[PDB]
Amino acid sequence: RDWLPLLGMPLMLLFVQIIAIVLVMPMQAAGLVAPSSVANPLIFIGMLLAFTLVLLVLLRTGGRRFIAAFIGFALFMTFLYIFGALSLLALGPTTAAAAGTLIGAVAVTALLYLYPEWYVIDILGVLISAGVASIFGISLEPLPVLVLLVLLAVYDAISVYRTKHMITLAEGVGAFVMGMGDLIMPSILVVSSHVFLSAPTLGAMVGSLVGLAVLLYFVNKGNPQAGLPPLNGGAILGFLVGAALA
Amino acid sequence: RDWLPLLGMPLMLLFVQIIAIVLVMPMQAAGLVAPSSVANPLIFIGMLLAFTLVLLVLLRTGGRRFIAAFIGFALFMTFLYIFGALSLLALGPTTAAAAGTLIGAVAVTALLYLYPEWYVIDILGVLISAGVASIFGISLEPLPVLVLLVLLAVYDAISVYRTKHMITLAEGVGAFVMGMGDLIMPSILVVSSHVFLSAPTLGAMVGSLVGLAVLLYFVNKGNPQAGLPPLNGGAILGFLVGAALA
Amino acid sequence: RDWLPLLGMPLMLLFVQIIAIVLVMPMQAAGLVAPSSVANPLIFIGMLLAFTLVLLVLLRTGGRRFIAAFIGFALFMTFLYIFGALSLLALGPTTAAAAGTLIGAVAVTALLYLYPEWYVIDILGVLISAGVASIFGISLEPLPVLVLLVLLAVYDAISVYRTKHMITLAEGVGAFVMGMGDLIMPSILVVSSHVFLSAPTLGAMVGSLVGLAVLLYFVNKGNPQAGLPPLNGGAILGFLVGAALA
Amino acid sequence: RDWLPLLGMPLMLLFVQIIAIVLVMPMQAAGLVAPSSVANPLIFIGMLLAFTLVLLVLLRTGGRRFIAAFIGFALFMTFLYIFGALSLLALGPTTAAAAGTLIGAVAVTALLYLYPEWYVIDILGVLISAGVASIFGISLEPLPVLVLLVLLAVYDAISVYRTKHMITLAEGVGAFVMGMGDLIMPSILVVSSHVFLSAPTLGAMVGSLVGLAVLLYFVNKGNPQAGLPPLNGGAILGFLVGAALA
Repeated sequence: RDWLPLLGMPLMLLFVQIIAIVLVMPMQAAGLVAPSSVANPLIFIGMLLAFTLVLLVLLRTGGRRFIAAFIGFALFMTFLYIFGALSLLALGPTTAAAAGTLIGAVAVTALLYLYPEWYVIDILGVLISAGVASIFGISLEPLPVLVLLVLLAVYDAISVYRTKHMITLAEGVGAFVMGMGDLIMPSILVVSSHVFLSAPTLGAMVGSLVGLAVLLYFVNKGNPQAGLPPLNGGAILGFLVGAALA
Repeated sequence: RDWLPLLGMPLMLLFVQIIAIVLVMPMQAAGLVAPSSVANPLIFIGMLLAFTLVLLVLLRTGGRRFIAAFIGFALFMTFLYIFGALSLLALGPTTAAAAGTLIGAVAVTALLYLYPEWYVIDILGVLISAGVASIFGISLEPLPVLVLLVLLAVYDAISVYRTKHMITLAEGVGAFVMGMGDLIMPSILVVSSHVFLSAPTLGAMVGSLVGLAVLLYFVNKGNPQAGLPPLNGGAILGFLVGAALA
Repeated sequence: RDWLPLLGMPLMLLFVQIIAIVLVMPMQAAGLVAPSSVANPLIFIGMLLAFTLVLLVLLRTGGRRFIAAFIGFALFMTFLYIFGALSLLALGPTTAAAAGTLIGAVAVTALLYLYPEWYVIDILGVLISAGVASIFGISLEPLPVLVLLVLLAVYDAISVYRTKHMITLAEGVGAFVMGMGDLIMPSILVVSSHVFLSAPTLGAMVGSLVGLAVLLYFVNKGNPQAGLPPLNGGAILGFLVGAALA
Repeated sequence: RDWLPLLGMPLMLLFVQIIAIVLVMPMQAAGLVAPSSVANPLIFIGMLLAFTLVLLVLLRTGGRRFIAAFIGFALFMTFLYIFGALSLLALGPTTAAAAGTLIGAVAVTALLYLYPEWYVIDILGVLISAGVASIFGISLEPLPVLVLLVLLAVYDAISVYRTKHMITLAEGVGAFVMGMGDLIMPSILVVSSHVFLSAPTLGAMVGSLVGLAVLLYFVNKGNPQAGLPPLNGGAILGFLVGAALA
């Protein structure tokens, strides 16, 4: 039957979760985190609005190749860190591993910059996203992850309903970032729980997959929905489900 | 005379003053304030100037929702500290207390964003406004509040007169910020006094009621007036009278 | 003959200098300065680029009254320090002195802002300008001042010449800030020499007045010249003239 | 015959390299560097991206002369450091030397600002370029220079190819900065080798002349090329041969 269309996307879910664990391991090799305080999520969001405010003021100060530059900087660094925990844990601190990541990251970013085959893009998106998922997963525990997840899920539902209101009223009464970004979102808990086949939060993984099933059903009808809340709600569901076992 | 129209505003005056005294109470529970020096107003002038400068560059980074984002943030934090101290007085440091604040705050801001009954707003404004009123009122003593108040009174009469003259000459010779904001102002002295039935600065409360009496009379006639000076001039009046008594 | 018109500039020269010495006095009551280092002039120029970049990004982030607001702050600070040293020297350490200053500065700025008679302006300009003049005069010694004056006389002469050429080429081959400001300029050497009727660098004052004799001679003619260099040149002249006595 | 045209560029290569070396010797006299670590390139890249971001936020904040200002700043400081170290070696810290630098730098930037003869500019450009060349060159050793240079050549090739494609697709399918800057590029490695007639990495210099040979050939044919890669590739070539030598 109809498999391939728009179903490699949850495949990217399972994947990013996976790659986030397999990256959980090599990642403690360089410190990271940041304390399982619940103020930690707030630090997150403060710095996130900061990050966005920054990205936007780059754009409005763009930037003929300079935008493409700055984001190249950010890239090459981030890839250097991926391959960093990867190789530099694997082959260890050796000269070989360090060249391995340097050359590794130069290679990759230069590829993605040179017009790939752009299903490639789905993969590097998977890599990176898993990366981020796993670090903020190693930064602190569920209880905060839970607060953050409920938090963002309600923000999404709020703004979605809001612009929707702007749509109904307007009569008479590149997106990939937000994508893989909110793909990471509820899998920070799939990591920060295993970081707390595997754990009982295989349940969180599948509960999250079901959250996506729900979403991808709601949206594939005319007039869309929130987005996060089915995902965070569902991942929190499947996870707190992974609690009856242990 | 006439009641409910534009007398719910002084309703909001006595209110926010009241709520600001009742908030005098729980607030020392997390410290706050701030030194009874008069050097506070000019640094204050500094920091409000910074804050407005900030709010504005937020706007210029709009930001279809990023505006609403950052300001929603600032708002919700402030609500969480409201319900926070609320909790740390009632149940005190308990886990339950902190959650009480979460749910409280979520309730409040998520409500306020989802288009309520918007007599709600005058109220939420009363809440927040009472928040700031009560803090800076708990922040240090009368005399500084007094000077700061004279200072601001002169800035308003200045700018208002400035632009008014600018209208008469030009022939040939969102507002709730400044609003509930100016509703807050003379309640700090009402607070910073009970902080210094209650204080003899119940008189400042009634004096504030006389300031609004004057303002809401004159402004309610064609061709407006200064604004602040009737309010602070009058509240400081009633206050220093309530100093002349006891 | 024609004396009084457009000869008030050297008059305010003599004036701003005089008031600058009378202001040399009260100022140590609150410190200021900043070591006679030859690196300090650059601290100055950097921080002026700071002040201007600030001033410009304020303007283009303007600013309904917010411009007039912010410059109201900066102004009022400056006035409170003027009357601060004035009174706190005059009335001495007393509380009374401090009030002398608030009452003073509020009075003054409220005035200048409420459409005075704006011959006021030349005087407040004399005050303020003299103030800044003496503060930085108290910041460090001659030798650095000498170099600094040469430098600014050159920025003036270069940019003047540059845009002049841009005028000869362009055919076929608020100013009050730079005013009272560059009026302050050559009098910082008249102060920091008074620290190295009175001193023998009265000569720098009249010699500088003669630099202006040159200047105000040229201005009233078609096709200008530099500006600073006749003044700083003339003041350094009068100063190294004032070297033979002491 | 065709001498002076587009063959003065390799002469300026040899020159900037030479002046970078003859200045290499005296330069360790005030510290410099920044540890032959490879984290140096990545932080660096950060700092150039930052510096440009800053320079730009100047530019759109022009600033009729404020632009010209800040860049005048950078200029005269840097010339004062050139003639600065120049003097602090010879007569040493004495007044004669430091005055020599000031006056020197005065001469130079004041000249270079007043519309020169602009073969002058190739010369002062050679000066400055040799300066920066020798500093980051004395800043630490090769292997980092190796990594950094590989990085820069690849980014250059990336953006050139990118916008080239961007040119072929739009059918139907002030410049001296990047100049003397990447003229410096392969001469830091020519320097970080004397900091490591002369060395056997005199070869890197002719390898660089071969890189420029290649480049001034390709580009001087209709439809240009990358730029860095011939230069860095070739200088690294001649250099690594001078490693096979010893």
